Parts: sequence; structure tokens; C-alpha cells
Amino acid sequence: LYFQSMKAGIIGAMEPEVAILKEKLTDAKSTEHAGYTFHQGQLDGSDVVIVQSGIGKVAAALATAILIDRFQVDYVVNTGSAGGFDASLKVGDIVVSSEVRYHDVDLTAFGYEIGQLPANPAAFMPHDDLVAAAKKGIEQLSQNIKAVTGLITTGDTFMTKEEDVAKARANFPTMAAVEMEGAAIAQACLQLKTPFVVIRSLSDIAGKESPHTFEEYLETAAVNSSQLVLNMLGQLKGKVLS
Ligand SMILES: Nc1ncnc2[nH]cnc12
Repeated sequence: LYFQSMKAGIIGAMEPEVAILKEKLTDAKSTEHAGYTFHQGQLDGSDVVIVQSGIGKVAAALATAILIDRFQVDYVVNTGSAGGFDASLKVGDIVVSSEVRYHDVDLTAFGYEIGQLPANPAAFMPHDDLVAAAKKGIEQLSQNIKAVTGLITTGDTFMTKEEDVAKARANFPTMAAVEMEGAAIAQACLQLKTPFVVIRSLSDIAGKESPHTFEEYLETAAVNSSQLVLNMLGQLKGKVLS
């Protein structure tokens, strides 16, 4: 009958990235702390807390901290949209983080790696089992989408200027996709000894077409990322993280 499951923290920067899972919430309760709105409930039996963070590093990191400190989630899933870097991937595809780095952190002047904050690893690491879970989570099939593991990077600039995309690409050649909150969530999670995984779907190919492509395909990327979350929640049912 009843599964014994962890409590999942689920975070998205904007309302569409979160609206779907917010809906399928059962026994919904919504609470407010420190300027954020947290939606506690269940998804197919599993206990979750869903928060829309706002855009950018600091906002995502603060929501994450409250998510962990106030609601004691066992792990954090960051979901949402991202700009594709990997040419193999096309709008709607999904990238599960295999690692996450900031692209807009630079303390190389002092010997740190590009993207790396002092007293932090160069790359934040998602839990293997959360990664493994979403890997199996690709029984995807709605009723076709590609889904991959790859490097995801994070900065506080929306990545549109051919020059910005080039510099990022040069520093982080293996990058599958880019967004504005992933590494910040991971940074907060590390600080709070909490497992994370970042799941993001391509709302655009990063570059000249990005602003209107993003607006066109945000709802698609929300649908696809939200689905892989639900599956991943299924794979984690009755399990605990190693
Ligand atoms: N091109 C882009 N840059 C940063 N974040 C994004 N999220 C979706 N598309 C993006």
C-alpha cells in the first residue's frame, strides 16, 4: 500500500515552470515565509514542497535555503527552461544535470578555475541516484523528445548576444545548456548539505533568436521538464538517497 518516501523540494524561477505540478498537488496547503510562497502537498503520494523563486542566482538561492531550513526537504529538484548550447539538441529536449557550473564567476586572477567560487568546488555535483532516477525517468513518452545528461551552466545574464554566447562557449565547451538559477541552487544545497539535481528543458537555442523563441516555447519547456519530474518522483518512491 503506502510507500515510505522522501520529501522533495521543487523549485522553478517563474510561474509557468511550476504551475503544472502546482496543479496536480493533492492536499494542497500554501504558506508564506520570507517573501516567498511555498505550496506544500503531494504528487502521486510523494510529499513535495513547490516554490517559484524568481529570476537569477540570489533569488533562487534564498528560496532554496528556506526550502531546506523551514521544510527540511531531503533533496532539491530545480526545474525549468534553458537555452541550448549543444547543437545536437532541439527545442523541447531535456537536459539533466551531470554537473553544474557558474559561467559568470571569475576569480581566475587568483588561481581558481573559470566559473569557480573560492571555498566551493569548480563544479557542483548532483546526487548520482537523483540523476539515475531521472535517467530511468525517461520512459518519457507523452503518448519525439530527446533527453540527455550534460553540463549545465548558470549566470545572471540572459544569453542572447552572440558575443556572450561565444565567451561562455569558449570557457565551457562541453556545455549542454544555460540558465539563470541552477548553480545557485546547487551552491545553497552544498552549503546546507543537501542533495540536488537540475532538470531543464530547452526553451530556445541560445543566441539571436532567444528572446522571442523563449516566449514561444517556455510553456513547452515547462511541460516537458515538469513531466520528467513526475516520473523521477515515481522512481524515487519508497527509496532513500545513498
Ligand atoms: N538563453 C538563455 N539564457 C539564460 N537562461 C535561459 N533560460 C532559457 N533560455 C535561456
